Amino acid sequence: GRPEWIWLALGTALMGLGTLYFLVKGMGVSDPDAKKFYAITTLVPAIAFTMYLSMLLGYGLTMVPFGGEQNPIYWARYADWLFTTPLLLLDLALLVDADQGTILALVGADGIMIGTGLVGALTKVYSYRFVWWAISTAAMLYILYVLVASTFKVLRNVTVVLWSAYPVVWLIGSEGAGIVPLNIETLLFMVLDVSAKVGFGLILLRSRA
Amino acid sequence: GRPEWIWLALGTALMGLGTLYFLVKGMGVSDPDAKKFYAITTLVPAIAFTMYLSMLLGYGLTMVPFGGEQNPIYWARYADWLFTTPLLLLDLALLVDADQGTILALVGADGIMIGTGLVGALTKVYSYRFVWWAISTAAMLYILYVLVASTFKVLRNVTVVLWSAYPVVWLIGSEGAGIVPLNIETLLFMVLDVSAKVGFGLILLRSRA
Amino acid sequence: GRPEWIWLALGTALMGLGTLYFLVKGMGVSDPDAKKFYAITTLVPAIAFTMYLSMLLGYGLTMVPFGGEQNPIYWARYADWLFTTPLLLLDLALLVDADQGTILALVGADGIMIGTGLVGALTKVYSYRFVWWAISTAAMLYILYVLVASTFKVLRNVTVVLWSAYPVVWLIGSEGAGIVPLNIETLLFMVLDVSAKVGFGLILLRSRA
Ligand SMILES: *C/C=C(C)/C=C/C=C(C)/C=C/C1=C(C)CCCC1(C)C
Ligand SMILES: *C/C=C(C)/C=C/C=C(C)/C=C/C1=C(C)CCCC1(C)C
Ligand SMILES: *C/C=C(C)/C=C/C=C(C)/C=C/C1=C(C)CCCC1(C)C
Repeated sequence: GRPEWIWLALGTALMGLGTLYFLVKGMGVSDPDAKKFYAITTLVPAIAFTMYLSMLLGYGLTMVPFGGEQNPIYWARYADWLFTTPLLLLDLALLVDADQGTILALVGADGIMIGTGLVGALTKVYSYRFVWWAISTAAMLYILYVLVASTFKVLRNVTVVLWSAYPVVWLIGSEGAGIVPLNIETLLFMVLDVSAKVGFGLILLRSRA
Repeated sequence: GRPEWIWLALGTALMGLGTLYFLVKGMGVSDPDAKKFYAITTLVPAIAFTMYLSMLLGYGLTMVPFGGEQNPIYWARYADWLFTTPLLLLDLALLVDADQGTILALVGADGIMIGTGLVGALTKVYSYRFVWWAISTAAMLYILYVLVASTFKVLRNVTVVLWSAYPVVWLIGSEGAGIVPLNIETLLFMVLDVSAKVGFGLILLRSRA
Repeated sequence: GRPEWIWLALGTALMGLGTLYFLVKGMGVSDPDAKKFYAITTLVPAIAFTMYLSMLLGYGLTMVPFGGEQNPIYWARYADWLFTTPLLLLDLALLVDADQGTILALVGADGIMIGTGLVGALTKVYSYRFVWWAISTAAMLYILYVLVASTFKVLRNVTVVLWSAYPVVWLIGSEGAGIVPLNIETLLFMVLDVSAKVGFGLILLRSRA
């Protein structure tokens, strides 16, 4: 029915497959710390899966009215990003043994970043959508700012490159500028999410970090 | 007005009475740890009380449309379950001195379980309600999976038997199959909640755990 | 358009200015603990800023119907209070090195307090609004109940006097009794918020606590 349904079904299946591979490999962990990284890495695609399923089936999509049109917004992404992004940041934070001040700041910065994105996504006044997009980007640069060693650096670097693509997709997407159709927007985000999560997941859990 | 109002008023009063008994008995605690268990055990019926009051009075109930009918759904239960279930799991987790990996996994598993229940409760497509019910049940079996010693075992066992009744109520309830009228569904859930919370509460706080 | 817009623009700017002053002064912190207090103190006006911006522009305001009228409610305040109040309580809690039982209880008490305020704010049955206001006040007295030493005492005392003004504003405001117009209500709350946050912020971060 919806042309981006295939990307949605394809994200759901891939988040589904990542959760499981990780649940199974996670059996044989006595290490308190590896338990921490295994819990986080698996939870991320797990919550991700559920939200991809929500979007795939009509739940997780609304028509936000702006520009003289009702616009299809997939709100369910922010409900996923709300929990997964702080946890990915928790893997990195934990990985390099960061302090409370930093992890909290990182996680707090994360909250407002995804928190302003939702508002930008839901704002009925076209112009303002971009004001909120801006506050979100600034929170991101703060996180990228604040952001064993070898595997951390490779992960810190994967994070940086992948996350920075999100605001651009939002900006050019059907969410911002409206030049990129929802299709490829759902496709691009599906590629970002399975990498930032499953790719990130593998790199990490497969490592000796 | 609503026939299950009595169960709602009866749940509110009982959650009300459990919160208080616990607040008062909680006075005389110097123990850092007993403080932890006292804070959790009291918070649970406390948040519970507020949500029973919300449902009792019209707030906390919506008409979800499916099956060619508008259906009365008590969304307020998921707003309560969202916070109380992870805390009950926190009593057990803390009780047996579980690791970060486990408690997080438990709490993360909990979130999606109640998180998928809400979506199942709110899904307008009858068929899908059960797809989400299924993902929720699987998260539960994961928790029951992962799930001093004497009092833990009695508590672990109370949890297991009580929580497993919830999906069945949802499934046969006015939320799922629609064979059990809302009345007895509100009644059964009122009995599950006052046990999983007040009963659990007593067993625990009354113990030497 | 809205007469309280100036208070909203004036709160946004002031929360904006507090966040920044704190972000900049927060550069030169090697102390794990000062990092904790710097992360919290800055996050508070930061989340505050975003919610003042939300209210300033139409997002963050709804017409709740009661009394035979549709009433302008600024729901966005509860979305801010939800996160900032537990963090202000975290500064104090951390400041005096409180236990897990206490901080959790404090934070849990906080949640229901702001959590009942939102419901009171959203209740369509005029009479009930006050029932929920009451449960919220009781949670507050519980927090004020539970509530280096010199700077803690000055902060504990600032908290107490400022927070106690909130329920009265709500009660006499356009949210409760409806005797105080939204204008001065937005003005009074703007003064409470910039003090409880920026004032509190300065007192604390400027100190040797
Ligand atoms: C698994 C998903 C991840 C890591 C998602 C990350 C999303 C972002 C970093 C989004 C950022 C945005 C902005 C900076 C501006 C507003 C729009 C957003 C939410 C797309
Ligand atoms: C105090 C309340 C407690 C402990 C409530 C527990 C509720 C559950 C374990 C619910 C489980 C459900 C499913 C497994 C499937 C979807 C429907 C639910 C939410 C009833
Ligand atoms: C930065 C904001 C702060 C510290 C806000 C605090 C707000 C309160 C303490 C509000 C309390 C309320 C009641 C006790 C009853 C219901 C209405 C409220 C939410 C205004």
